[PDB]
Amino acid sequence: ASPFRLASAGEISEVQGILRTAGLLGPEKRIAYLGVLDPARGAGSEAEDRRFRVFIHDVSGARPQEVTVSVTNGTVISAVELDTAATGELPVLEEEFEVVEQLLATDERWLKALAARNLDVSKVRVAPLSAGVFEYAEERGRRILRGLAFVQDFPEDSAWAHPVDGLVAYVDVVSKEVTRVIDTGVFPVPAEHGNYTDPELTGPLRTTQKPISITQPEGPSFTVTGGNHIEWEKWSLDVGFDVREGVVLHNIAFRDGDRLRPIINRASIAEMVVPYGDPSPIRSWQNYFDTGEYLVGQYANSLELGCDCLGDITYLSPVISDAFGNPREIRNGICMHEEDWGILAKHSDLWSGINYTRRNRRMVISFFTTIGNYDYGFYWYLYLDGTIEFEAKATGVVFTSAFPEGGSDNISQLAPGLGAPFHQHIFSARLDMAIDGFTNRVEEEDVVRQTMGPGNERGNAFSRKRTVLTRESEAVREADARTGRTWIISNPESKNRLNEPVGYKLHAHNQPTLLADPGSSIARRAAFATKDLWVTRYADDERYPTGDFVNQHSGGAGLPSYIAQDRDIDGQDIVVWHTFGLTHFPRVEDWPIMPVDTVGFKLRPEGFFDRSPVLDVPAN
Amino acid sequence: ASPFRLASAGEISEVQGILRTAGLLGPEKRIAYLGVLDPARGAGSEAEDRRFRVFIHDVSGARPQEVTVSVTNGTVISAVELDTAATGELPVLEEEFEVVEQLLATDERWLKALAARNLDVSKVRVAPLSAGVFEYAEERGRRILRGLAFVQDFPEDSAWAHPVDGLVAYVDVVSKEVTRVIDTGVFPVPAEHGNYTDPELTGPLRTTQKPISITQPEGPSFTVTGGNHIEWEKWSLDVGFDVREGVVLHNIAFRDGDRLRPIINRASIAEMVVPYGDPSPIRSWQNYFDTGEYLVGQYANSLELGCDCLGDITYLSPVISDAFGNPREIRNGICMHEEDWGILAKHSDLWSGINYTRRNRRMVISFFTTIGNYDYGFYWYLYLDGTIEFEAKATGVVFTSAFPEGGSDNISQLAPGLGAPFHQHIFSARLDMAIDGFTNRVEEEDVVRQTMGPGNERGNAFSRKRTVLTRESEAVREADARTGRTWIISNPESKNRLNEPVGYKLHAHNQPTLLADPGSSIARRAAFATKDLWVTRYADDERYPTGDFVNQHSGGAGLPSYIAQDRDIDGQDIVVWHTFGLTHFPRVEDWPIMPVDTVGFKLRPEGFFDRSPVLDVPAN
Ligand SMILES: [Cu+2]
Ligand SMILES: [Cu+2]
Ligand code: NA
Ligand code: NA
Repeated sequence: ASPFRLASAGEISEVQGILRTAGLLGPEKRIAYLGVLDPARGAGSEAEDRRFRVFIHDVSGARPQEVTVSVTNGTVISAVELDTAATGELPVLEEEFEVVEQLLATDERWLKALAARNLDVSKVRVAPLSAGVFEYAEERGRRILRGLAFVQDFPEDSAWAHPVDGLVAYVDVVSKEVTRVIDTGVFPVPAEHGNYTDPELTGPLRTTQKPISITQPEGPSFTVTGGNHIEWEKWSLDVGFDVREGVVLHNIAFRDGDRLRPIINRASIAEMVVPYGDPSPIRSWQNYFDTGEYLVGQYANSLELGCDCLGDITYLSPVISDAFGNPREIRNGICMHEEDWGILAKHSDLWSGINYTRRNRRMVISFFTTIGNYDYGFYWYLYLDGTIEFEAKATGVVFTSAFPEGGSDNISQLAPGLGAPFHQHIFSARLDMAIDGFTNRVEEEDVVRQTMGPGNERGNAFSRKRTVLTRESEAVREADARTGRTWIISNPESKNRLNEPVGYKLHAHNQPTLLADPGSSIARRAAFATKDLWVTRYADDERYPTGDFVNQHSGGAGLPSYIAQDRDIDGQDIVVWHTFGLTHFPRVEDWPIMPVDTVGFKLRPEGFFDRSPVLDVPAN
Repeated sequence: ASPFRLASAGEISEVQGILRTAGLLGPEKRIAYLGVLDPARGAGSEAEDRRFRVFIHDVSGARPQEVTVSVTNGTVISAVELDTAATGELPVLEEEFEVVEQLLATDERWLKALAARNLDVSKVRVAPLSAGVFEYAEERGRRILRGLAFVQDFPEDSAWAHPVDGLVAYVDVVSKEVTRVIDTGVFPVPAEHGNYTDPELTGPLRTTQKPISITQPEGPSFTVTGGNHIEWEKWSLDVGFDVREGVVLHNIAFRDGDRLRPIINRASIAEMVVPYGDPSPIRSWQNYFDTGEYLVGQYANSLELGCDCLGDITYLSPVISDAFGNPREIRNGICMHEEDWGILAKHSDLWSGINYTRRNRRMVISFFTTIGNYDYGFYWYLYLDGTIEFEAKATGVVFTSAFPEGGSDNISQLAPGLGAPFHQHIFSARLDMAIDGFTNRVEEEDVVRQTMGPGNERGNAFSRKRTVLTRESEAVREADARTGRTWIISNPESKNRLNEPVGYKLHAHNQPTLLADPGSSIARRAAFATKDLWVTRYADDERYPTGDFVNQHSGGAGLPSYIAQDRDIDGQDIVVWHTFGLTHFPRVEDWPIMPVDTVGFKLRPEGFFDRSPVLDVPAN
């Protein structure tokens, strides 16, 4: 019944049928993206209309299309031909990944480079990586992938332990031609294996860990209705899934007494970029847009009970489309459970004699994706006290290179001859805010130090200041950890009982933003990553901080173009875009498989409630 | 057996007997501090010699003494008379706190002030607070507490809801004299109650929370031997307890194959200061040194199973001395347990076909203390992957004032007429480092941005730089979150298999440091709090960043005086002092009892191991 329900297999089958009969899904066609559209802004919107947006690739070389279809009515709403030299290429297709290694295997330049290194071509794996936009004029308007080589000594070997440095190839995956093979010189291929299940490397497994049993004898405290609507400890929300963004949270609201109060209309990780900082021409082009170029939802893992998700787990199994429009279920792709979270509030009062302790809990919604060597967990947390938090967990295998004999300023050494280039992992959270409704504004809050003097004779005073961001041209902000900078999203038309506007405070981790030179290709294409906070006026078609078609787009799309409209954001329907990331100088302990590291952000109530919202939590 | 064992009731009783026999503990004497001294440097040294340090107060006004006793040999090692106007007063005695309200109840100036406000003296509670050092020359050499008043409407009422603003009194607790009563004018006493167990305020309690059961069917994975020696998942350490510092961790080491490798010799929270930022003369003197002035271990809570500590809990019950030298047990004062901690490492490899997931866990050592309205939890965590982390949890009831009718730049409004002054909670962690032994150095690591140009033609490269801190005069450092600044503690004489020095990296939260004007009394007394990181050469008598005697002590002791020695710290026995804290602008949601907020730091291995140290964790 809900317009925010997960897409079903039947809906995807109907989209396939509509496209086929319209002549848009012949045998040369591939679906590169398919997803449901959110309802347009309408508090009186009643008529059910489920619409899907589709990107259609053509393997014969014809122009791709963007298509919108109504599943409810069985109609094509619009279909537009794309000029990819102008607006960007379509996301990378899973089936194009295999093409790179196969094409190189019969290319004479590639074979000569391998023969010089005495490598068997049947043992050489090629990582197919996005191309970006650099100096090669012949690439404009063509779908290019670049390939880096790794040796697999046997079928179960970790090829990441054996990079083939000094070699890179560029491939046109539509015309199926190898455009360039660059061989800058022979580097020894690192010889140690990195097989983390080999007993020779692990040694004897520990026998010291005793079980931790986490159970809910009465079942969980949350309810799931209509497939994806969650109610838990005054929270209300809908859990969506999109093949590009992954888990999306809709309609986050909090039931305060008799009233359901909105907080966030839509929360997602709208882009994720992994830029590499090695100036070698073998890798200086390397930048993954995992969300925009690869689509993180389509590589979501099936999560196994007792290993990936521990406790009383409720699973969702989202459905996506394959390249031909058939539905594909991601079994157990989303874990939902509640977790104990220590002490919530505690006080032992001498004067009253009352001893008071209460425990905290959080609701966890998570999924895990795998893109080549890296694995990322995406965690959303809801706490009893109104806090909302996101956490990304990075693990997997680090991307490797040779370690040059005379050291390096841009690569760390992991093992003899084995390097790991410096890189970042930078996320963009898109928060379509709805603090008590859609009339919102953002204030920047800094600590203010005060000088000893009149009115501050002991030199102890300190204060704070708030600056309203009133237009998009002034809403591109930088962190300042030294002054305790945070941002408050408030509703100027909704006051608490003290006659102050209700609000929520965003607490950032204040990690470094994009390090690349401001003139670089990556700084132009990932402009969102150069600043910590952006605020835009809501618009239906401003979905991603990098634009709709990220692959091989020349730059400037997304947030810089949106902000240029300079719209009023002072008491309006606004969107907060928060950049946050990890700067990774790999350490020896990251090899041969990396222990999890984390980064995130949180939002806490700031005068949203009239007092603590957890006074009604029992002692239990 | 072990020289690091917890003090026993018998040892404390024996110290009492030795002091009495020596003529140092007659009826006029009180023990203000008693604690065990750590062994001096020297592997083995005196086979068994348990020494105790005692601060002895005299209620008749005679000079106090610092005494060191050998309980093993039954001897006083040294006893020195203290000149407190020079070197500082002893810590506040529990029995002195109750003196203040009783003395004020018979003072005509106090009674006149309450009569002007129509307040019944029998309902007025007085919070007795440390005095600091300000402009009052008569206080030099005297033990002073300052009192702020709160109304308690009935015996179970939360007095914190009803501050009596405009009124403060100063009390000499030895001579039992009220030195000054200051009345700057009548403020309305806020009338709303703050009784968080009153059903009128809580509403009906939630019935929605289903139980979470955490059990360990085979018991915990750690062993406790010798009373306080812990072995867990390759970690080895001793859990100490000191009445001033609270939980102290000794001899933190990691079993790497056959070798027990030291990491940290001694870790503690060696001071904590809570400065208030309200320039009202009623509160502009207000600064708590909870560790140095009050002694946080003295006020440790007894922790209740299932409420405070959940799971399979092992308790320690440390013994402290009362003011007369009798042993007092803090029953269940320390909780120890292991916790599941999510995914440790995970990778699904396309080329090898191997899917791999492992789970993390942490060992938790915690205690909670209550000082007046505030309650603080101290948590130490050890993780499977070698990470060490500390977390402070702040809760309790915020300190209140009137909210002035025209508003305030230094006070938040919590309820009608009720304010909460701005303040900070700042901690100093003292880490006596021993990375693979005692020859250590500290490097400051910054990210380095690189300009597009020759050798970086695409403008993507970035790097890092490390700067060795070689002498104490250059080892007073500030955070820089924008450049990703961290500090590495390494052993230049112990190399990993890649011939790089082993190390650990300190990751700070980069919160603001002390905000007070640098000329203020609090900036001089809490100089440690003005900088994020200090490194000193180890010395036996350099224990606290504020010196031995903090109460009513001006500047002149502590870290600024230690650093002046300008000792060599490049490959020497060194101590890291890290300042970290919360800046608290109270919100409505903090009232009437505050949900937990947190701050901390962590240390992660940085080439300490030759590869990931958790390859031998089983799948389960
Ligand atoms: Cu990384
Ligand atoms: Cu506070
Ligand atoms: Na909005
Ligand atoms: Na040391």
